[PDB]
Amino acid sequence: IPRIYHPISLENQTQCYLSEDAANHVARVLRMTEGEQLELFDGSNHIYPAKIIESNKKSVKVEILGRELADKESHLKIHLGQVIRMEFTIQKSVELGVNVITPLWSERCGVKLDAERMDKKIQQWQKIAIAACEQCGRNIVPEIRPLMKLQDWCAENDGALKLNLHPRAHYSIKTLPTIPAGGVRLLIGSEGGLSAQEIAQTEQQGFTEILLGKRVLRTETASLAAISALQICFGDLGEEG
Repeated sequence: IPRIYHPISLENQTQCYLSEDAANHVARVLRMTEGEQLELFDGSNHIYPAKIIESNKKSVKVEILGRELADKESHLKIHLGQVIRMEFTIQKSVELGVNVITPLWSERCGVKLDAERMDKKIQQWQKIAIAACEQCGRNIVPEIRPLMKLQDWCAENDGALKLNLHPRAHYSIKTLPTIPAGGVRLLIGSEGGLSAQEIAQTEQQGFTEILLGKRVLRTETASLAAISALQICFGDLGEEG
């Protein structure tokens, strides 16, 4: 029943040793034994029905029984730019189908820009994302990118529609006129808001400002609600049976 991520391609493999986190989780946490089934996935959008052939201390060996395409991705591409707890945002954004997450520093965020410190957390956040995919069934694991400043993230250009929340905005997520090939780049800023220079940058970069209701939302809520709103309007959440 349990889904286990594997960090190396399983194409053409008939057996393998699970990763450290998986081996420890399978044999020590869950205390699973020889013969029991697992469902492995390697980030290629395929799943691999498997069985435990060895459940030891420090290692769990499995055999691979097959390889099947199992796409649980949205057709909308969402790239979340999220100003810096973020564990909940990462987990829920992955369940909700986000493809890429870039953690950001901003001028008024309240945290000192620290590249090294952020890099360690991101390692742990990548593991939160892996576990979210094991849980929710996604067979492609989103990337948690290196910490960036908000102004530099805003200047990246990869065909995506740039969005940010602002009370002056006309459009809502529902009334967005155009969703381009490259999907959406959603900026969620911190409680401190944007500096004057960052505002001018969003303007300079052609961001489309959006409303998200009459109530004041905490950061976590605003990101999950906007993601849900994108997915129901232009993604797989709104699709019928």
